[PDB]
Amino acid sequence: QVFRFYWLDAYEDQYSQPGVVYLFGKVWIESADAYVSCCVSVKNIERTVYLLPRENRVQLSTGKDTGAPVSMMHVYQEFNEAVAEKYKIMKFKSKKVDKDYAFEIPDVPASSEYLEVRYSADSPQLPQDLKGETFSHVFGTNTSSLELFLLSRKIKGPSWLEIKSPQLSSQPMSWCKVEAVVTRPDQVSVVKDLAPPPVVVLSLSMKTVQNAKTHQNEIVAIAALVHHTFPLDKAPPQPPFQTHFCVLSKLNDCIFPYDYNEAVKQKNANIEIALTERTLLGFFLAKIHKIDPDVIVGHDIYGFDLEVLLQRINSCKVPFWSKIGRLRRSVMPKLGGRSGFAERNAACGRIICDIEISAKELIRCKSYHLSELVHQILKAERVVIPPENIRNAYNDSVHLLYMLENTWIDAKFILQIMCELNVLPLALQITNIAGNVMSRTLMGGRSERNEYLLLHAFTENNFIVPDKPVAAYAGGLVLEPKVGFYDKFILLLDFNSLYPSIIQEYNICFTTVHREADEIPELPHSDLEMGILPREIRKLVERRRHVKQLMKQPDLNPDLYLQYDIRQKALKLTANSMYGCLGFSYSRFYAKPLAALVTHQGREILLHTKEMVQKMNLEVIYGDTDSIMINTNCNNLEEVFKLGNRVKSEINKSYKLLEIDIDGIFKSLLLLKKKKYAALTVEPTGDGKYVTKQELKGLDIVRRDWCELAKQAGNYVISQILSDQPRDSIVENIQKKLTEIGENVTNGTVPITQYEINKALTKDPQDYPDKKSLPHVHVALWINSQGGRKVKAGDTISYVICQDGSNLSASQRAYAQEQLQKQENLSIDTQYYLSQQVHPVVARICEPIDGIDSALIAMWLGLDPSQF
DNA sequence: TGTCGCTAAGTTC
DNA sequence: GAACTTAGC
Ligand SMILES: Nc1nc2c(ncn2[C@H]2C[C@H](O)[C@@H](COP(=O)(O)OP(=O)(O)OP(=O)(O)O)O2)c(=O)[nH]1
Ligand SMILES: [Mg+2]
Repeated sequence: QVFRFYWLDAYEDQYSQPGVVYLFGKVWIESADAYVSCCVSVKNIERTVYLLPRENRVQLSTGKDTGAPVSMMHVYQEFNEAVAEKYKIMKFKSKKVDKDYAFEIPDVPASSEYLEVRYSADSPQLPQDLKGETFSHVFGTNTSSLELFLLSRKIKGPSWLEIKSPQLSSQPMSWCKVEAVVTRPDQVSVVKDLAPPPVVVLSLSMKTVQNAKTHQNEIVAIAALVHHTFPLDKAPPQPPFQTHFCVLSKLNDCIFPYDYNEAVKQKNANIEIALTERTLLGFFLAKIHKIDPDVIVGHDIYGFDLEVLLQRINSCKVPFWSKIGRLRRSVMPKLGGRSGFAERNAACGRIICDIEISAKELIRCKSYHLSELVHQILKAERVVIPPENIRNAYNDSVHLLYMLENTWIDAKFILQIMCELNVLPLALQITNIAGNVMSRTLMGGRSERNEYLLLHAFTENNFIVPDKPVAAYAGGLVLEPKVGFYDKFILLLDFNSLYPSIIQEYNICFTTVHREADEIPELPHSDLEMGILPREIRKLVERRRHVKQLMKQPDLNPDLYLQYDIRQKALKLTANSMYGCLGFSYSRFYAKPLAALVTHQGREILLHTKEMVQKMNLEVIYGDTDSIMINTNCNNLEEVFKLGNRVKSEINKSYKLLEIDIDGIFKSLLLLKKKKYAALTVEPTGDGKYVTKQELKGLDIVRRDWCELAKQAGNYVISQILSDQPRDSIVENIQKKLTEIGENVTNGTVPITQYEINKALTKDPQDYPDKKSLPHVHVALWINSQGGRKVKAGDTISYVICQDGSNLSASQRAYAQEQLQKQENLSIDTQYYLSQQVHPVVARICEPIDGIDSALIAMWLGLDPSQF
């Protein structure tokens, strides 16, 4: 009778069906010897509300306190007579529950005997401010059904659940192959120590042509690659994809080149030719249903792909839209809106993976378009079909098949990108650590995960969580740096996860810090037992430490090393975000005083570490909120390491948990300003041998707002300034290279691609206030003006400053590379590139190096030294 | 409908 | 002296 299934996604509707939460997942079947999708609809998820008894009777807040004691019986009478009749509440169940409270609300006793009252969801809902003559507050009024079913039953992320006495549904309700009905939340439990099962992953790529007359989008080709056993606890499978399906729709106006039949016949029989977008979308929905994917993945799928598909279904009215999800409905969710919540609910029960958001979360790249990601991760070359060609692609069957194959190659690229970053296993692991639903975790953002993590930590520990909600404080300290160049060995010491360590050491928790509703609250007493937040932060720190130690294992494959690095970075970001959510003003657990205390202790620890290092009779040169750089004044490497170990031990002697480590050793240092330096890191190899690797932190060469010309010039200049050659030869080499680049630029030898300057928008092009035409925004608008895929917010736009005789300010002349390559009346701005893009970079780089000053650089570059 | 924190150099108007 | 952006912790 028991029914055991592994759950992935949960969907709820707080209005359509009240007190009903759906759990989608996989279940084992011996007949097919396979896992099949199923949906269990936990019904009768009774709403719960906790009423806080008062200390003494109050005459409806009019006569103030009267001194009459109030007990649980009086509270029950009051709720049964007045509140129940007033709010049209028929049946309710009451009990006394002793719970503790520590959150941002006044006059709520720390540990009190609340009266819990449960009533059916369908009945009306109490109001948040409801106050009677016997109680002063009601908690949990608006707690969503899904949240109650998750926290109460202790489910934390995808896992195996056991159901007692399942009931077959009277009529079909979901599109899955197995349906169960749970009549109460108490019949569902979680089973531990089992292997996660394989899932079905479908990567989709759609090529669309924008309608000329109607100024809208009409899909023309859709390809997808599906794997039926994509694991979630082992390495990605090779080959990544098992099978695929392609569909192509002839344009409403254009016609096939009298050879489409023969071309398709000689190519393959796995491609579906659709006469319209209606048939194409129907075929896509049928294939999705038959495959029943569990993770649909793509690029900008939340933003532009799923929304386009749903809108096209609505416009052409393709029947049975609900198949694009898992549930059965008739009223599509309203489109538009901010983010992709509407698009997410439009395919409920099917996790959605936008590789763009995952890549943003994990890796850092200059641009996030598909081409840049492909060139940066898989190290390939991605062919981009011009938007004009696609409309003209349906003129030769060869080019039609080429377009279809390009879509297929994009799909394969997306799947490989997903595999390499280990998006799915990492997402599942983070979801299990936090406790939220996987579909939300894969959508980015850290506030949700931290909120759910603390929610679990406090629910399992007998606390009452706060109701969902309907420069600020002193932060890090950066030491004043002694700018300049250093040739001896500079030792960089750093602290290990300084903020989580501070939280652990000083018991900075929710249940210990006696706040008072912008001062810094006093530190908690040591004798107090560990709180709720420190325990979770320590668990996360321990997981990160274990991953690091595993990385320390010698003879590890480079790819596995990259995977471990990504996982460790994700865990560090999760700990940092757990700290940060204490400062978010729009957070369930906003605790600004706690974040202020954490930052204040960090500043204190940094200042004390600096004091100790200085008292040790050495020289300090820099530090950013947890790190310190020391001037060794030595040359032998062994002495450097011995001094580092000595100082590390001396510093660590004063902290119970905090750890200081040798962040690095530098052979040559170039410290320009705060948060800007370059150095030659020294990695030992054995027998006293030490290899060198050039590391730049903060320079203008490592930012996407400078031309590649300036990037290469600064790279060479820094390479010289850091080497061991004598100063005179370094200066002469710099002069020769600068003259060479000047001659090349003046003669136009430099290629076009080295001129682009990239900037990322924050809002949409229109929403930007018309404050002049700040280059990127200007160029952005042009891209939107032309008939191509739009450039929405959070997109990298590349522009090149050119000349057209406009005689305007240099900023206003920003243009697009395609425009310049197309227009015959525009040309590159040589003086701009050699004056405001290269010279400032080299001048900042060579500021403390004797022998070079701004005038000399300007002269050597070929610029006129008049205005310099 | 949610969108981790603060700090700081650098460009533009 | 304010905005905007992109690095750094
Ligand atoms: N809220 C928030 N705080 C951060 C973030 N990044 C860094 N911090 C803060 C908290 C960290 O404890 C502190 C120092 O960070 P580090 O870069 O030195 O990393 P960490 O010390 O955790 O590890 P490490 O041993 O130095 O490699 O800066 C972040 O992304 N968000
Ligand atoms: Mg650190």
